[PDB]
Amino acid sequence: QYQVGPLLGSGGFGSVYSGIRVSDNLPVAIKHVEKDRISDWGELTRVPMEVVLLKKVSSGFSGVIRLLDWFERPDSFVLILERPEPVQDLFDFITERGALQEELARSFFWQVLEAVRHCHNCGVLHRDIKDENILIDLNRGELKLIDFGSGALLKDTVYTDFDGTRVYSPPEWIRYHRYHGRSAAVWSLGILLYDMVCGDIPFEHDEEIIRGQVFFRQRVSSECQHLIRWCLALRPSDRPTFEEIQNHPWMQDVLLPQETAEIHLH
Ligand SMILES: O=C1N/C(=N/c2ccccc2Cl)S/C1=C\c1ccc(O)c([N+](=O)[O-])c1
Repeated sequence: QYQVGPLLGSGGFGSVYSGIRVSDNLPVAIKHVEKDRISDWGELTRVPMEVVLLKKVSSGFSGVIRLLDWFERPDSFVLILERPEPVQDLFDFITERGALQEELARSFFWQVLEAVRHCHNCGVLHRDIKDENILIDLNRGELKLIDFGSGALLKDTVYTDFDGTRVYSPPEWIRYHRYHGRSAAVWSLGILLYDMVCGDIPFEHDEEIIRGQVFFRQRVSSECQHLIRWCLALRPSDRPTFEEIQNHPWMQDVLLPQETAEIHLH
């Protein structure tokens, strides 16, 4: 069914390879996850939650990665995922190009917000929003959310489990090992937006996160700084909602994805 290509990445959430669907030469990604590292299971048969979550967000909307198929092996699960070509993740993009212009960051952040709003609307919490988990369709200027391997079903009660990225985690998790989905998601969005406009994350140590003092190492507008400091409110209830973020003055007059490519990506 699939012609396997080179390894696109390896880590805690498995190994991911480049692939070709022999049927129509469709570009795909082949993700392998060891069953022994899957703590969360669900159904709709017994599959990892990642498969469950991915099928809930599966749609015609292109802000979230698409699950094409999956397979069960004796000791692993194999995910066949959408693969844009060419593509580059936000981490490598910022790593090679540095801090993004606010016009480009606005377009990107907007697309991320629309994707996470989609997940939440579908009952899914991603729980690992970051530059590494965002793909860029370089031709269409469209962003895609990837890696749902640390995500859970969205709920209104407290989460006592977390296995996402620590430097993107909120101060309520660091201290109390407790967080609520939406507020915690907004925090990671604040970390992400800072990362976009400054070229790196604001906090590296637990002590910095608890304190939540944001220092700008780059020239950033007052409105962007405001939105960032707002998302990074210590008290979760002082954090904006997704509506309040997208009605923020800095989020005004966003570029269409195709405009974003012709100006910034070509
Ligand atoms: O849903 C997903 N979870 C992922 N996790 C990983 C992320 C980094 C390294 C290894 C793994 Cl398994 S990758 C992934 C989807 C992708 C789909 C297409 C694609 O080109 C890529 N990519 O380039 O890494 C990734």
